[PDB]
Amino acid sequence: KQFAVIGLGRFGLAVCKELQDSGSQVLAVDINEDRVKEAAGFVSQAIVANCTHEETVAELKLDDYDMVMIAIGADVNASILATLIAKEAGVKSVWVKANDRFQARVLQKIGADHIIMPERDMGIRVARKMLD
Amino acid sequence: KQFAVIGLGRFGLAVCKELQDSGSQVLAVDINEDRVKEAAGFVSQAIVANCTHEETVAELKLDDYDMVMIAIGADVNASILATLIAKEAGVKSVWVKANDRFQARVLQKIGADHIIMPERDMGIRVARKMLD
Amino acid sequence: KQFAVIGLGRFGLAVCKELQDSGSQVLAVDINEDRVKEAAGFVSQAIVANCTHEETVAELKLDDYDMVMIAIGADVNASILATLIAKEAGVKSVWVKANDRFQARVLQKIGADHIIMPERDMGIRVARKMLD
Amino acid sequence: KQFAVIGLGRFGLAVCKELQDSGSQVLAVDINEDRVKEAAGFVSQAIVANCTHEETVAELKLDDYDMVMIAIGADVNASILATLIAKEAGVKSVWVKANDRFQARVLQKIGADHIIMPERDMGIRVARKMLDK
Amino acid sequence: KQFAVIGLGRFGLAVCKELQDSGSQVLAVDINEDRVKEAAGFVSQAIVANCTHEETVAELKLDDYDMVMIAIGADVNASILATLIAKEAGVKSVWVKANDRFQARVLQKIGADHIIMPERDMGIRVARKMLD
Amino acid sequence: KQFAVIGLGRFGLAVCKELQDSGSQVLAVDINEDRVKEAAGFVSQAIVANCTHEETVAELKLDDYDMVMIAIGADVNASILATLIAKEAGVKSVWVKANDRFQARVLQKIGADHIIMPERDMGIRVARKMLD
Amino acid sequence: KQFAVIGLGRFGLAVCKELQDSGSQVLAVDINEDRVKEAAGFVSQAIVANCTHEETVAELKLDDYDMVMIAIGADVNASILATLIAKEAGVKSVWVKANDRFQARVLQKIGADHIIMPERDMGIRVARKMLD
Amino acid sequence: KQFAVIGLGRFGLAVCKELQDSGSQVLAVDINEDRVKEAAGFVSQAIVANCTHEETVAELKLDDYDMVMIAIGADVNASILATLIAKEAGVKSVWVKANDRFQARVLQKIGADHIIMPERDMGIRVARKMLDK
Ligand SMILES: Nc1ncnc2c1ncn2[C@@H]1O[C@H](COP(=O)(O)OP(=O)(O)O)[C@@H](O)[C@H]1O
Ligand SMILES: Nc1ncnc2c1ncn2[C@@H]1O[C@H](COP(=O)(O)OP(=O)(O)O)[C@@H](O)[C@H]1O
Ligand SMILES: Nc1ncnc2c1ncn2[C@@H]1O[C@H](COP(=O)(O)OP(=O)(O)O)[C@@H](O)[C@H]1O
Ligand SMILES: Nc1ncnc2c1ncn2[C@@H]1O[C@H](COP(=O)(O)OP(=O)(O)O)[C@@H](O)[C@H]1O
Ligand SMILES: Nc1ncnc2c1ncn2[C@@H]1O[C@H](COP(=O)(O)OP(=O)(O)O)[C@@H](O)[C@H]1O
Ligand SMILES: Nc1ncnc2c1ncn2[C@@H]1O[C@H](COP(=O)(O)OP(=O)(O)O)[C@@H](O)[C@H]1O
Ligand SMILES: Nc1ncnc2c1ncn2[C@@H]1O[C@H](COP(=O)(O)OP(=O)(O)O)[C@@H](O)[C@H]1O
Ligand SMILES: Nc1ncnc2c1ncn2[C@@H]1O[C@H](COP(=O)(O)OP(=O)(O)O)[C@@H](O)[C@H]1O
Ligand SMILES: [Mg+2]
Ligand SMILES: [Mg+2]
Ligand SMILES: [Mg+2]
Ligand SMILES: [Mg+2]
Ligand SMILES: [Mg+2]
Ligand SMILES: [Mg+2]
Ligand SMILES: [Mg+2]
Ligand SMILES: [Mg+2]
Repeated sequence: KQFAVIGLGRFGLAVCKELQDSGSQVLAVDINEDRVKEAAGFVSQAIVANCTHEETVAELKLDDYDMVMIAIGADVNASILATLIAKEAGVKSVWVKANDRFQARVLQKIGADHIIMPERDMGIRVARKMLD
Repeated sequence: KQFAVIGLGRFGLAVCKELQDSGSQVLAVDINEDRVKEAAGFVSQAIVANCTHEETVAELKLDDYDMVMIAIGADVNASILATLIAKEAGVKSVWVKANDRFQARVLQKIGADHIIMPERDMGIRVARKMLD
Repeated sequence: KQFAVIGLGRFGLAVCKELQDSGSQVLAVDINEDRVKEAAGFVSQAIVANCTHEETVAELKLDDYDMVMIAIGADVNASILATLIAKEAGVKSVWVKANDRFQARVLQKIGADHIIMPERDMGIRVARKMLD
Repeated sequence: KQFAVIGLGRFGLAVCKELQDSGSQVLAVDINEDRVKEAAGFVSQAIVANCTHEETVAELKLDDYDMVMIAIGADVNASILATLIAKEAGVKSVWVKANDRFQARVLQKIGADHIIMPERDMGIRVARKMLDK
Repeated sequence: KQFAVIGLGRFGLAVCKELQDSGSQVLAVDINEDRVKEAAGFVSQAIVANCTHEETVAELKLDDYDMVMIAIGADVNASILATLIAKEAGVKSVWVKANDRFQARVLQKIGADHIIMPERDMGIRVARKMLD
Repeated sequence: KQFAVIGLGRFGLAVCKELQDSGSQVLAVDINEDRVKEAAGFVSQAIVANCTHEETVAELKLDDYDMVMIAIGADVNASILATLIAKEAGVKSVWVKANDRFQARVLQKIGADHIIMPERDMGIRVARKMLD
Repeated sequence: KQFAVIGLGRFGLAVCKELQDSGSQVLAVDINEDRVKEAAGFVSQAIVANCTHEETVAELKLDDYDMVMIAIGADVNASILATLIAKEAGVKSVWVKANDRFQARVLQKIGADHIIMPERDMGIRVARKMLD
Repeated sequence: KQFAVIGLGRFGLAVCKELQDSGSQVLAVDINEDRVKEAAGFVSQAIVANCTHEETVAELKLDDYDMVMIAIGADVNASILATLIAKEAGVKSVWVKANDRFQARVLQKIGADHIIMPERDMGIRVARKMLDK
């Protein structure tokens, strides 16, 4: 029912668009004000914040959210540190988007419940679409 | 049951791996010899070729393959050129991976039959997966 | 007659100077404010704008003008994007300068109405001039 | 009608293709062998040579040719040097392609009879086509 | 006194040369072979290995060593992965070199016992030397 | 005591913060205005200047300061140039940060009094620290 | 007695300084204002002008000057064009500095009386000083 | 007399040709094999080597040659490193080419014996020659 999306790039904005269209509460958070404004029309609440900051994550009651999506791709350290801070905050399920295999390995060892690699996973999906 | 995959990045090798795992015969083509070498381990046949060159595509006989997947991600110019050359060669079905919506619309004008945007499509898929 | 010329390099400023000398009112658009300044001296109206942006092109009201000339030479990606946005804007006639045969074919697929290859067309003209 | 084209670029090939179709003899010269092979099937004679080499220009006997077209654009210094050597060789009329206004100013002082600026010249022609279309 | 040093850059080789001069057993591990050859003259044992490989770290048997120094600076992700792999292997104390504050905070969160930032720490020590 | 620190990277700002915390007046000089602003909060006086410029250094009056620390790390040419200009300006004690053994020897020839290698010296220090 | 120097780079300024020491009138002219100010204290008259401008060269009566030195190095086209304009200006003796062998070929044919190639010419003398 | 010239640009190849034309044996060293091949035509021995590397310079035995000319122009870092390594090797006389006054002063501190500025010294000579003195 209630979801949080951290990082509002192309991937995260798509997650927010689908989640809200399905009829759920989505807290969209991105350090960049332009993307938060872009996603403000779609999501229930759009907040400009740095999720690498521990006190900001404490203030945003992410432990109350059923699922938290971390969609930071460019800076691997940002995604790893956001995952660590979210896990320390008490978030039970953390979904993290990873662009590289080393990042996926690190995130798996940290404790992310779901690691999403968009290029490989769509590779498999479109291969299955081509087969049938 | 014969497919051609152009570009052997994370998406292209994932489509090849899945297509060859499902029994189909894949021709992997890329300009980077390292990725052609790593794909040649499992693909039916792997070729180091430039797919933006008209005569090279004629040598590859891409018109024989029922589906041609173009997975050139970083070089949008190369992706557009490869789609144009494949369409003018006589390929019935051309699937193209596009990074952004503008490239997707240009590819729609070119004649690409299926256009895959990995980030947005994974956003939609992951949102549906988290919903239920 | 109202004309819009996008890109003010050697070809774009030559088309504007000819169009305005012939008594026509031309709009000169370029991202380089330096080149917009020379045009503003003799051009009915000169604007510093990015013509690959959909909202910017909507602001320019290019659909009012009879013909839109896109003279972006070095950046082929910008030329393709500008032609696509102009066609999507709703301009009746688009003339695009293309420095490559492949770019010309892509622009034909996009929807450009007249495509000028200055080097090849000038070569044909010079050959005809020497013959006669 | 006997012509010579030096520099088989995009501009150079366009001149070579149009000249042969009418039925005039064309000599195509380019330093790069690959471009010479491209015009080999579109000209009377295609020769790989360096046209800034003074002795080579003498061997080609460019003074026999009615018109010579120098179509070197990327290196401004070669086009200026080739123009001077062609003029010293005794060629009556030399047509030179200039990409920049600074290059065209030098070529006028050098003695080129016709300076072609494809971007500026096609800009005027295209605008006149827009006027009456 | 038995030590292990991972990464044989300028910093790592300096820790290996001081440790060997003081008379203690040092294991020098580096992915690059010629740096291993450079350090082989000093250390008791120099091994060319990849320390982001779990099985390789298991074969190296690092839990015997009193202290393990991870001195990988250029790629932050490799340093984080090696640190967490060594922690999972059962190393009692892990000392990690960090070049950035983001890397240092990530390493602090993942469980590094000592984080060394050579620029900041040497800055403090040099200022103290200047004072007296 | 008055100290001048040139270059405000990780090493230079650490020396300034340590020097100023002990009651000494520090002059912080850098070409990057962002780091000069960051240092200006706690540094007695901060100046945006190019210290390879010999006329600029005369304006800074570096001859007055007891010790001049040059902490230019990435630009080695700027490091030797600043050391040379400081020596020619009549500075009694010049401390220079060097990133390589070859740069250190050139700085010794120039006239630097103390040369600090952050990676090598901190490596020796941590090697001693683990032993004891 | 009376000389003119066009271009006040490192080479041109060196000519002006030595010419003044022998008690000769020198007209130092350069497009860049800063370089003219440097030679203002070393020449009889220092003028900021563009010597590529034909009318400007007409005003600066260079035909009265015994020798004119063109010392433009970076832009090959300016030195060639300035040399020609000086020839129509009536300058009997024109000395031109050339940095490349191809430029020295053009300058010889256009009529430069003396072509100076500082690297090649200094190469010959330094060898002679080494021999004796 | 045996000379060593490091760097085979315009200045370096001009010094080698004059030193070999005067009957002396020159060792031309450069990292660019293309320029080493050009010098190998007339110099006694030409070697492709990196002269900022201590072991490489020890292999060249530069201490044998009485004069070593370092003619690295664009890379000031390489010029300074080569001067330092040649001086440490034990070369009695090191001549270095410098582009600016700051590089020249650094090379003076390094230990270069003669420092040549091509532009400034050529300007001085051109002034003297125009003065006809
Ligand atoms: N510390 C952070 N806190 C919150 N959002 C962040 C943080 N760091 C980056 N982001 C956001 O995550 C988004 C994902 O970035 P990225 O994957 O590079 O998408 P894009 O390639 O479109 O920029 C960025 O737009 C950025 O604004
Ligand atoms: N003209 C071309 N012809 C064939 N393959 C190409 C061409 N241009 C790029 N490629 C390949 O397409 C692959 C996908 O590109 P890229 O997205 O950069 O890789 P990744 O998916 O790893 O990010 C690259 O590995 C590249 O080698
Ligand atoms: N997105 C854009 N919108 C408008 N003008 C553009 C855009 N991108 C490039 N231009 C301009 O279009 C012109 C293309 O000409 P170009 O070939 O770059 O220069 P020239 O013809 O002078 O050699 C330039 O003035 C360039 O700045
Ligand atoms: N010295 C020379 N003699 C003869 N031909 C030359 C010489 N230098 C250049 N050329 C030719 O002139 C042609 C000009 O091509 P150009 O259009 O400038 O190349 P590009 O299309 O890469 O810009 C080149 O194809 C080149 O082969
Ligand atoms: N996966 C790995 N396993 C072991 N050693 C590694 C690994 N990755 C990098 N290294 C080593 O760590 C060292 C880090 O040194 P670095 O700080 O990069 O020195 P420099 O900055 O001079 O390159 C490198 O010498 C490299 O060989
Ligand atoms: N010529 C110069 N004059 C003054 N400061 C300089 C000069 N060149 C570089 N610096 C400064 O020295 C600082 C240290 O450089 P660098 O090592 O690149 O940064 P960091 O130490 O943060 O990695 C830089 O912040 C830079 O602004
Ligand atoms: N058209 C011109 N008229 C006068 N002086 C010029 C002109 N073009 C260049 N110069 C000057 O000629 C000098 C030659 O400098 P040059 O060696 O080309 O460049 P740099 O100063 O970067 O070394 C410069 O001081 C430059 O300002
Ligand atoms: N580390 C090095 N060891 C030996 N030779 C070098 C080194 N670095 C540069 N050189 C050579 O010094 C020569 C000086 O060339 P440069 O001055 O850049 O070109 P030019 O002399 O044509 O202006 C270059 O040809 C280069 O190959
Ligand atoms: Mg994104
Ligand atoms: Mg990919
Ligand atoms: Mg143009
Ligand atoms: Mg061409
Ligand atoms: Mg290192
Ligand atoms: Mg630093
Ligand atoms: Mg200069
Ligand atoms: Mg040189």
